[PDB]
Amino acid sequence: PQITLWKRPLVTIKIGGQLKEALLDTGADDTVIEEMSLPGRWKPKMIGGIGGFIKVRQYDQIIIEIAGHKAIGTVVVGPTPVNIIGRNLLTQIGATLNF
Amino acid sequence: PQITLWKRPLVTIKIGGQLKEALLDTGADDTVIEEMSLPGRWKPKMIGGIGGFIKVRQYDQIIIEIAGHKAIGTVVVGPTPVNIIGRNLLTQIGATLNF
Ligand SMILES: COc1ccc(S(=O)(=O)N(C[C@H]2CCC(=O)N2)C[C@@H](O)[C@H](Cc2ccccc2)NC(=O)O[C@@H]2C[C@@H]3CCO[C@@H]3C2)cc1
Ligand SMILES: [Cl-]
Ligand SMILES: [Cl-]
Ligand SMILES: [Cl-]
Ligand code: NA
Ligand code: NA
Repeated sequence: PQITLWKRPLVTIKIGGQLKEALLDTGADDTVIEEMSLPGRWKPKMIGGIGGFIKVRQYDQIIIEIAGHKAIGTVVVGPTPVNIIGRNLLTQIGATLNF
Repeated sequence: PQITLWKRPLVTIKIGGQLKEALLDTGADDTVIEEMSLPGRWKPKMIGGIGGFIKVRQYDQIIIEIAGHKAIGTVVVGPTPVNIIGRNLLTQIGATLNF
């Protein structure tokens, strides 16, 4: 699709068999997901957003569908206003910005 | 242009007579610029994201040249770690996300 930006670019994602809403976020390096159960081991990461740094749990090689497009990659779990799909997965689904 | 997302989508902007680097950010409702003076009236606001909230000054009817494209709208100014072009101005330059 071609997504205009008059409204927030919210899509449905599927992770762990569950559908969730997420924001397509070109200003995010990383994909940040609200607290949920994911398989496997995690490693620590600090991410710096608009209000400061926070600790998140980094899970690698997680299967995730984004607006019907398949991705497998890193997700970080921690406190976020909304699930955000960042560039690490936007590149997997072939997203570009165009003007 | 078509901008891929392998790297942060940074562009040069001109605001208040000043050149700056800013992120084209589909996950940002508002355009957020680091501390600078702008003409006219303002009013305070809080904006929030990962790590919490910051206090900003909201200025309305500000013109910004974004990668050569002029756009007018509200700009908020405060202690952001990065300059952000949000959806309120991305729409005006006809930016879309495509995949
Ligand atoms: C009301 O207007 C706004 C409100 C908040 C923001 S935000 O900068 O907090 N943010 C909002 C996103 C995240 C939460 C949400 O609902 N939408 C814009 C983001 O693009 C932000 C933009 C951003 C803010 C501060 C630093 C760098 C980028 N990036 C971000 O938080 O990315 C996180 C932090 C990590 C650094 C970059 O990637 C990592 C993942 C911008 C305008
Ligand atoms: Cl990844
Ligand atoms: Cl506006
Ligand atoms: Cl349009
Ligand atoms: Na867990
Ligand atoms: Na004004």
